[PDB]
Amino acid sequence: STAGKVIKCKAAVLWEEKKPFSIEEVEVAPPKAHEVRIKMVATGICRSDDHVVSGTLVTPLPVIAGHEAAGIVESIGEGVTTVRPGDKVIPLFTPQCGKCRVCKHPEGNFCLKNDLSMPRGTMQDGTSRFTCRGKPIHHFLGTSTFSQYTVVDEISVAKIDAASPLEKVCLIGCGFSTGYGSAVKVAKVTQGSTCAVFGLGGVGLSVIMGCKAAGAARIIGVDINKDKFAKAKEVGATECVNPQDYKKPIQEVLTEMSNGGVDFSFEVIGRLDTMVTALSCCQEAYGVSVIVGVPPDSQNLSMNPMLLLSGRTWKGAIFGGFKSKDSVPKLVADFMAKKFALDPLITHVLPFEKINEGFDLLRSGESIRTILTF
Amino acid sequence: STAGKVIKCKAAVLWEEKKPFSIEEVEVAPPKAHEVRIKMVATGICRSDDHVVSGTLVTPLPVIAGHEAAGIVESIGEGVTTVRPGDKVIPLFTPQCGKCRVCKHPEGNFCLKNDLSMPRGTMQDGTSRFTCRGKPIHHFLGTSTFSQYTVVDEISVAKIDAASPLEKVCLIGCGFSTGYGSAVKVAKVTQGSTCAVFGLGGVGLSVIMGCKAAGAARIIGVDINKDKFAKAKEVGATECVNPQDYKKPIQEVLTEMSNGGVDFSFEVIGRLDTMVTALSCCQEAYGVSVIVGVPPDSQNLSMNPMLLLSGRTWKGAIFGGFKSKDSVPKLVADFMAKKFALDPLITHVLPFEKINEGFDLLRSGESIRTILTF
Ligand SMILES: [Zn+2]
Ligand SMILES: [Zn+2]
Ligand SMILES: [Zn+2]
Ligand SMILES: [Zn+2]
Repeated sequence: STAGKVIKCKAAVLWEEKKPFSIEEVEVAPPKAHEVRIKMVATGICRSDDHVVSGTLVTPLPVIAGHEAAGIVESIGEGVTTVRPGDKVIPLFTPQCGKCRVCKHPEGNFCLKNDLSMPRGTMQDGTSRFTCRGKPIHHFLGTSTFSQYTVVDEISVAKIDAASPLEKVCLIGCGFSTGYGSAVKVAKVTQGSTCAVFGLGGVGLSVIMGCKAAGAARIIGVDINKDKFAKAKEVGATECVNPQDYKKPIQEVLTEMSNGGVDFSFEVIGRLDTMVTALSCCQEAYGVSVIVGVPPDSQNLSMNPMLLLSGRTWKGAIFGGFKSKDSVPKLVADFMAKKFALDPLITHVLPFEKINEGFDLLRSGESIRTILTF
Repeated sequence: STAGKVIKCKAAVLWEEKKPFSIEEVEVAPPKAHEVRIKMVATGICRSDDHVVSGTLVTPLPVIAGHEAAGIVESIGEGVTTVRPGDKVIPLFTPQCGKCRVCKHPEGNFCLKNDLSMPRGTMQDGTSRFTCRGKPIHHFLGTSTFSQYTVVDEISVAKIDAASPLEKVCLIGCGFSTGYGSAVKVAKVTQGSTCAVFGLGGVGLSVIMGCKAAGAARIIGVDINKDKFAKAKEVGATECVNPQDYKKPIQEVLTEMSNGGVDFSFEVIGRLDTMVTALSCCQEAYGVSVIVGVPPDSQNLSMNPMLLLSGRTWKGAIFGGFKSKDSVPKLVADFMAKKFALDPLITHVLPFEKINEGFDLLRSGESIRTILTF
């Protein structure tokens, strides 16, 4: 029906930095070899999408952003074996080629085919599948989910359970997996341990979820906005701390609370000060601190290497350390097995055409997560 | 014969910062409960001992320094079970009490009974076993090995193989274990991996030894002094790099050499610049960088947390991450089993009374290691 031909549909185009998204009629070309064309069903609004708007995540413009989504396969290009028309799917902003030294490494997941390190804003073949009135439009992280239809490389898509609620599991595309994996995969939280989570937005709640899944005995949420405490406790926080409530530095408060430091700490916020606070507040001999995000325009931080010499470990990761094509279907199956809940993370749902209102919600701090529906 | 009574012997006392060691007649009290009096046989001169002299490692003065040594047990206090008179022993500057949360942790080794974090310069009981003309003299890290006789807490001494050459195995007391463990225990170097070692002094050579023991396929020594290259290759370096030979930054040279980053890097030097270089030069997705030492007066370093967000791990450790009382006898047995050589690390041997000449050798860079013999 549409296979093999151009699809005319709507997409949200960002023509220039620091502008609202423009809803436009675009033409989406059919998939070439080893490409997959997908009809979007739902897409989440992530901070990283806002970083494109601000000019802080530098990627070629004009662009179709969006990287956290789920949809249904409309058609497949020549030689595609891992998905078929009609399959439910989640685009992978961190690809899993299976061939490169990172994909072949037991602990690596940042596949060398990614479009994040040096963004080209294209398909793997160096071209674009999008045009708006004959003007080419860039891809974003090989996903481009702010469109009714997108085309992705086979290495950037994963087949998921056909019974999945796509309006919920789209979170596995970025925010949930990123926080959850940071606990379960990167830190490797252990049973009965004490965890501290700095930032109680959607990613921080996902870290709490992971700490709970791993059986942490204490999970201390830290945030200056006390209206985030209720949800943090719902999803597994055992106590919450507001640093503004105190006369002493937060790392001291946490060190005293945990009888000499936490087992695992997580910095979600992206703030250089809490990155060092989170490191300092873990036990000096065996503590592990994980950086879950860094704003793309971050300056250097200043820290004393003596924090590490005692035996601390400091690490970061993309996409929760998950090998993406392997892990996403497993995470969906975990959701389908009722291992964890996704509803507490969803605070707003809007039709796709209201994408700008959704970004206002993001920017004001009012939403944990907004899902856009097609 | 001497058991139960004061021993008059010689020791090297540091009366004040920035002075030569003074050879003095001291009185060494007999061991109280759970203490061990040891006749020294050999002691190494370590950079950390020099840091006491400079005032950069702050510990109470006057003091008997020295922490890297081997000797024979002269007598034991009440209730001592782990050593007996006549046993060969190595004092442990990082104690292993066996009871604290760190000693009970599978990956911790910086026992909470250490005298490093907040030095008191005493025995565990808050007193000193040393006097010089009735003036009390401080202990150092619960060891104080720059004396013909010392008294240590039972938790700070390990029994070793009775056939051990003490003039060699004293290196297991600090320098060798610190570098070797950093590779084998902290980094956990894997077979066929590529390693980069920044600094080719005694500790760096020990890291190379560990990388070799673990079966690294490539071990790249990095140092601006090219006269250290010969020994680095003898002990396992596959190539050596002098950053002064290059027009481009060293991390780029290493990244290009290792086809996109090393598996493991080690900063030995203690320099804030190479700490960040060593981190940067490991593979961005799965690289591990280990800080093996930090000068005790180090200022803050400046680094971009984006280095970690891709998947790097940064860690440090004391005493090579070894639980000390467990590991030291195993390391001696490994030496007695001819698993590794210690001779390449020993460049100078002097009688104890020539301790000041040995520190001149250390300060000039002329020695890899000097051993002082009694
Ligand atoms: Zn790959
Ligand atoms: Zn995202
Ligand atoms: Zn202990
Ligand atoms: Zn030492």
